[PDB]
Amino acid sequence: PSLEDLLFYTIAEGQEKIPVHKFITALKSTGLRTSDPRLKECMDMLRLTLQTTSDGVMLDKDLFKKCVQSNIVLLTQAFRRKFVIPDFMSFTSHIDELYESAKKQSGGKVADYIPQLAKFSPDLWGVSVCTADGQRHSTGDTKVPFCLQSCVKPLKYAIAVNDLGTEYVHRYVGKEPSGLRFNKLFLNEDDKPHNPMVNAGAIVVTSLIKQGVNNAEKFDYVMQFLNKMAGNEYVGFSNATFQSERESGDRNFAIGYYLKEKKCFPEGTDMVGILDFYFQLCSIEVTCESASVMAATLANGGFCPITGERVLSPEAVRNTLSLMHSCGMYDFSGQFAFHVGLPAKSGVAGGILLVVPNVMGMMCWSPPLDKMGNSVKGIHFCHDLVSLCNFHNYDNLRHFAKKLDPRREG
Amino acid sequence: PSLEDLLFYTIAEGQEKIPVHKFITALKSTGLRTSDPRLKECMDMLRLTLQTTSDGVMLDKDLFKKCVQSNIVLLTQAFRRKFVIPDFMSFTSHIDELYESAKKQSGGKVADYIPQLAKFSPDLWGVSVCTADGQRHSTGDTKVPFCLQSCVKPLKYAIAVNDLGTEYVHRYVGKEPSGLRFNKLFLNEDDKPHNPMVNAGAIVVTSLIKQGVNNAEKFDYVMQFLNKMAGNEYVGFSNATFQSERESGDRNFAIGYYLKEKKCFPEGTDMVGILDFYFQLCSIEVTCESASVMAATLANGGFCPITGERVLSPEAVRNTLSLMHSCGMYDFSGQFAFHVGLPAKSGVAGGILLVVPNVMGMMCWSPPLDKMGNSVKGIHFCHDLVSLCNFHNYDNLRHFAKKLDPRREG
Amino acid sequence: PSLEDLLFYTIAEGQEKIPVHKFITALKSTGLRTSDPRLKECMDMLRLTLQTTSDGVMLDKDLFKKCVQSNIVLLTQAFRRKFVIPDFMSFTSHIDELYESAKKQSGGKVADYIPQLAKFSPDLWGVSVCTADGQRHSTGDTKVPFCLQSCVKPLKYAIAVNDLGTEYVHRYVGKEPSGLRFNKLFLNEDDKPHNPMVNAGAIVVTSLIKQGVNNAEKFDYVMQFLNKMAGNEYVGFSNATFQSERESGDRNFAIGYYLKEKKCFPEGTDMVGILDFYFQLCSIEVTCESASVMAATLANGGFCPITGERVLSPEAVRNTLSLMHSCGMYDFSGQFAFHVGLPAKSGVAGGILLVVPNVMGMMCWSPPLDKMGNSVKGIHFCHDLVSLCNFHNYDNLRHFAKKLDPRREG
Amino acid sequence: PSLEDLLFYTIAEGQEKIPVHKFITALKSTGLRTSDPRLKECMDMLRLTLQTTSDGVMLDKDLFKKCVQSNIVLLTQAFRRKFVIPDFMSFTSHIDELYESAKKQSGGKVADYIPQLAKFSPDLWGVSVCTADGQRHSTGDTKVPFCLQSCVKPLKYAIAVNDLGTEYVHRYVGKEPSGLRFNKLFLNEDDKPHNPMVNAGAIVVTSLIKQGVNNAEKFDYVMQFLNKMAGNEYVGFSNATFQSERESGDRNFAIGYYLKEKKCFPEGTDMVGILDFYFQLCSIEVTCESASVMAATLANGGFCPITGERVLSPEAVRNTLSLMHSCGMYDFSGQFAFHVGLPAKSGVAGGILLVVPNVMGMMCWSPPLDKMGNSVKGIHFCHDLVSLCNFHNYDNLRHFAKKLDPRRE
Ligand SMILES: Nc1nnc(N2CCC(Oc3nnc(NC(=O)Cc4ccccc4)s3)CC2)s1
Ligand SMILES: Nc1nnc(N2CCC(Oc3nnc(NC(=O)Cc4ccccc4)s3)CC2)s1
Repeated sequence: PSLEDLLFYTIAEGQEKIPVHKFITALKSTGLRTSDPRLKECMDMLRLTLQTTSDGVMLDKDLFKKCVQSNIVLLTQAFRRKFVIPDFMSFTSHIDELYESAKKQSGGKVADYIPQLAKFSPDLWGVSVCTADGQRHSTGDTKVPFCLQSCVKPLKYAIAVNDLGTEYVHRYVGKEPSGLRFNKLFLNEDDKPHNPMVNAGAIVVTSLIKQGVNNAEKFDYVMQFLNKMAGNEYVGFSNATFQSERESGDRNFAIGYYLKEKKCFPEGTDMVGILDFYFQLCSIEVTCESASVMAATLANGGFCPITGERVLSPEAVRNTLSLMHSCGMYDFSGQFAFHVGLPAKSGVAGGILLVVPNVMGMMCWSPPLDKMGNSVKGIHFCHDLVSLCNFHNYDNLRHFAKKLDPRREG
Repeated sequence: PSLEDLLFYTIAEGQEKIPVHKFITALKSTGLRTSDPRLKECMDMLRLTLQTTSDGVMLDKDLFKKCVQSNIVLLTQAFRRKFVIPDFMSFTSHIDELYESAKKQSGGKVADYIPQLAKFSPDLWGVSVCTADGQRHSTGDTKVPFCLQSCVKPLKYAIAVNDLGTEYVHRYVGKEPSGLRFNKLFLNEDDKPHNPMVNAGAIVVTSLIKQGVNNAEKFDYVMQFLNKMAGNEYVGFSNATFQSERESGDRNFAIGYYLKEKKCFPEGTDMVGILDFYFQLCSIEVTCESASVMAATLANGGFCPITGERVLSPEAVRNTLSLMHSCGMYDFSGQFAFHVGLPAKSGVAGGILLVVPNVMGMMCWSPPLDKMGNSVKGIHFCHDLVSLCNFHNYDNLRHFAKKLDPRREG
Repeated sequence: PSLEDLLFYTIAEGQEKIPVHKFITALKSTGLRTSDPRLKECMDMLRLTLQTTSDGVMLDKDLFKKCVQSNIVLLTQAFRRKFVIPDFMSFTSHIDELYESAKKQSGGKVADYIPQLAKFSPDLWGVSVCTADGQRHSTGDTKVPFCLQSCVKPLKYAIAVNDLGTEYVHRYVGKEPSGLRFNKLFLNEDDKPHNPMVNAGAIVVTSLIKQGVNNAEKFDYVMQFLNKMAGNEYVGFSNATFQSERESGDRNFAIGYYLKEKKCFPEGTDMVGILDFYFQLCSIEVTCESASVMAATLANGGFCPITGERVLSPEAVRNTLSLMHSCGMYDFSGQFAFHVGLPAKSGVAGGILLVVPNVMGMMCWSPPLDKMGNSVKGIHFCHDLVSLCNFHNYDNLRHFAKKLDPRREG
Repeated sequence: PSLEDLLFYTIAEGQEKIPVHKFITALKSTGLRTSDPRLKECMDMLRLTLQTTSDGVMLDKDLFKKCVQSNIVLLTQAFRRKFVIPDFMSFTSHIDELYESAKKQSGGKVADYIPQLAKFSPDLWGVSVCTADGQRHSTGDTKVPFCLQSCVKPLKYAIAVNDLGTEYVHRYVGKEPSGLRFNKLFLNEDDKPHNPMVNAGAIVVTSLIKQGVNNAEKFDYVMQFLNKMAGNEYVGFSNATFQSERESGDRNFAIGYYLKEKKCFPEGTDMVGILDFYFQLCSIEVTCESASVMAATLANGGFCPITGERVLSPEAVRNTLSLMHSCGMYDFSGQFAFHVGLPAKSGVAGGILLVVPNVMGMMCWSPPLDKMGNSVKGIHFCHDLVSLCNFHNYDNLRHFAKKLDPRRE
């Protein structure tokens, strides 16, 4: 026996030849994209032989082995239906319907407090999925850059705990939600901001990362870190939204000065620089696709699903998922956790970074917000999704009524 | 082939016939108790044939065949290492280590608010486990009765939603936590109590179950309900603590009138009578073993794991597990959700009702309370337990660092 | 010289005789009512001689002397324009203008929570004046009885401090106002109700008066006390409004139990009896005339203006006038203290008990309330009144712009 | 009759000439200082004739007439015991006892947050009085300069209402006290600061004075105003404490931006410039004497008692006294209003600006603060004073038990 050969006959079909395009679409049906980083050596070997023998590019048992031996373990888990979602093909056709039904929630208002999000059309709407195994699906305007805005907070919280530990980080930031009419206070009674998902705690968390280097290097470190979380997919930066956030951040300076007087930053902090770093981190640009991979990184215990690298310590990813659950969706956090029960974080640009732990990561984007600051179509999508699949954090994996479970077969 | 025959060879060793005790301890090693209701027909036939021929109590292939013939499916998941916890034996010696570790947290104060909770010794400490498949382990004082006190709040919430639906119930009770600065208010900003786990919201929920019958039938309806959740193990009632709870409930009467004034009960409610039914529900008695079966019922999508009947609709168990997470441990709810991340509920008698969804239910019981009203040893046990097992709601089931996973084998 | 001789010539006209009506009309022009208690002996001696000599009916110097001998000190200070308001008659024609200007404020809502306050017509409106010297004026429906409701709180506070002292009384009740979204709390941070002018503190003050006797004796004592304060003018009681206050006082029972749980009553308090005494005290009845005398008792350092008896210790009246200033007009206290600056107290029946210290006491009564619970015309009158006279607590008695000062001559 | 002659015989005492010093101590015994501005023409004429004839300094009837003719109206109310406090001589010996009783309350902590108020010794303590008629008394360390700090807030409130009116001003600042549970918020429920006496409300009121001018003239405008309130007595400015307030006002800058975010300033306001003007107004310095004249100005319906000049409209002085009563002493405002019942304002330098309407104005000064920020000795003095005299806003002027009435004989 041999694994690459047994895999050859699984796809060879009993036939003696594999047309390689038949291999490529058998591959994409896994949901894996041809461009997957864990697959490069095999596509290197495929683009090589698509030149060597332009004569009927069918692969025999020996030549197929010559391309896929290097990636055979991941190719076989893909083809022996061992990924977290075995029938990915049907699942995307449910993701499509959920996308198209949220696509008719035309209500809401595009945040216009800056001219940069004000120029974004209300008709943009994209949903991107990446599972814990790297299966990909996207639908809508999923390659348009937009800023993370307030979706950056868990990402930077993760880095801070990843680099410094839970106990150090939470001397400066609380670990609970305020209370639905305490969105107006900055501090809890330990004179600590309530949690990293609000502007007060975000400004404090920003204060802890890479102390002692300048703001240019600090930003560099976060970009390198956010690069690994998305498996080197698109991470960018909008200078335009940066300047309009620095000229308009009256409430943020208010928070900085309040935090400075009440001695909530670590020793030797330059408060006004931290606010400039903060406005920077909120105009890091993503797409629906790249950011869905970062979301899958947290769904996966801190291991990037399309590269296999350890990017965050499991302690950092649990804390962040805990704190997204409670505090992630403004005054809709409490109701969102009850009805949807998925760690999620929203942003002023209309993004929702969603995690379904041990299944998949996601990013939704439609600019128009509802009156609580959450993307209209984005929020409508996350309801239908939990309505449909037993992904609610406190669903039962065995008895779950008329819901669907994508992690099983028949 | 056929099922009773193949298992026979697994236990037979290739020997003879199986000595009946060798079958029994092989059975108990799964963690099932001989008393399991799903096993009654099989133990009835073994006690019969242990009479039919008293010389030579060993079972050949045909005699074993018709003793386990009726319960063969559950016997096979038991013997084929298919229960949710395969090595129950090693795991229980981990529960014992955790138990003996919390047993040295001698601090705290036994609630003295009535002479009935004061009558409990501080060195009582019991932990009882019930998995979603019915494997059991107990350690410590797990047969001593005590009242649920506030551990009854999610149970009646579940019953209320099970009978009435999410939409009706949450017209009278909110679904979020107060906020560590609203632990003293009764009503949230819609003049609904904040959630079913606070005394105000509990009292409101009590006003909803089985409206229109008298308090005697109402009690019967809730007790019959709790009997199915505990698979008919001990569910009792302390009249003694009841008399002390009704004479000392000034704050509850205080809550009762305020709710009446602001019309938070359903029409035709007898407020002062609803307050008696409430005091009753707080002195229903359990032991650690009986109540751990109640907790496993919620871990199990609403199916009693040791009897198999459906007791609660998945909507009832999800909502209840959502709100135990957020609002379950008094003002320690936030830290508990962050650090332990498991649905749980405490009571002033020293109970902690714990749920690890899709795995097991638990009840920890030591009377001495800490400074927030949560049992000292209970809270220490529930910290160590998540430190040890990847049970924190947001652990990753694939990458979980040096934690143990009892759901996996070698 | 001799005083009664001096006074005869002031009225005598240079003439022989003074006709008896000419004395009476000279008397009422002082503003004193002939029925004044400090005048009884003189009108007694007048009704004596209106029989002795039915044909006169003029008094010579020896006979005028025989009627005014007994009351001469008070009669001349009246006639030598030594009363606090020298030209009382012109002053009453300004009170008439103020009354007639508020009488065109037709808005507001009559409190309907009990059927007894709902039966009062919205077109009832009365203003009654009694100065620190006993000059009286009334305009409108000033002899219609109505309940004090919440106007009773200072009256009983005065009695409590009068009998027990500031230091004892204020172990149970604060001395400050809450804060304008804290109309909803019961206790301040020291577990004391905030001040005697809110229902929580009122109920507690009610617990201090005449401890150790039953509720019938306790009420009797307060009636005897309110009797001296109104100089034996009309104080009555509506059992009707009492019965609807006890059947509808859910918030007060709510407050009663909260206070009992937090141990805010004095030892040996029967909580439920205290609430019954409280409902009684709010259904004491007055008219505009009768109650304005109580207000003058507070305007006069604790001495009843129409009897001269010391009824309250000066400590009792300052405290009460202090707390009426801060806390007297529901959420309108702050606005009322700024713009009107007079110690005042309102009630849900539409009463306003007003004090201009060292000048006069008042009672306004119109049933229709504004949106904060204060009678429309009562509030409109008190604005117009302070607009007109330098009566605002922080007016200057020497430089007061274009305002009128009724205590001066020309 | 003749006004000047009638006085001559009252002090002449049956004699033919009045020794000029005998006139002088009879003058000062009313409590007037010879330095009174309303008396200048009369003292000018006295030292002139004290030169014209260095010959036996006694005054006959016709020469006395020519000295006080110009100021005779004020001299007669002084000598016919018609001032608001007739026996000023006995009363000041009550102020002295009250002073020496507060002087032994050694508790409290001198504010140390800037090295400039930390530079003040805790044993400094001074009480200065000014009546509505100009009678003066001082005792203790009453000529030591110190900054008004938060004692300036009602002064600038008054100036804003005097210049703008109650209604305009209170579109930006509330009129009630927070509530002993709202000492940490900036805004009340209408997104307006609670009242002019808190840092948030003061900062906004500061935003209303003399809009459209630069900060240099704005200061000039406020100073000219404070000079008239003190009758041109000492009003200064500490640059030293100013620089330290600009470096350490993190919480004030915190208030500035929050107010900017919530649109609580008038249009075209430069917030950060307003904050420097604010720190400027908070380190204007007074002595106990000069500022005691400011307090009497508010006691006097807006007329400076020692010059006769109208400085504030009665609308501005009433509002300022209403709000001093309610909101004037940090978290002690409630108890202070109950037990003392007098308009007052404190500052972190150890000042208490006190007003007894229609009687007198005052300034107490001892640096060490109690835990609420109010001078220890000052609060002890203001209690003792009201225990003694029926000045409590709601004492009764007719029946007041064992208290004194200095307005009586
Ligand atoms: N009308 C308005 N809206 N929002 C307003 N703000 C309120 C003041 C803010 O500064 C502070 N915020 N919370 C503070 N509270 C604490 O630190 C201790 C603490 C005590 C009790 C409970 C929770 C914590 S202090 C700025 C924004 S004011
Ligand atoms: N939405 C709603 N409106 N009204 C509601 N109430 C129901 C229950 C409430 O009980 C209490 N009232 N005041 C309390 N305050 C204290 O004990 C001391 C204290 C500590 C710290 C800071 C302030 C004060 S506790 C009464 C009103 S709930």
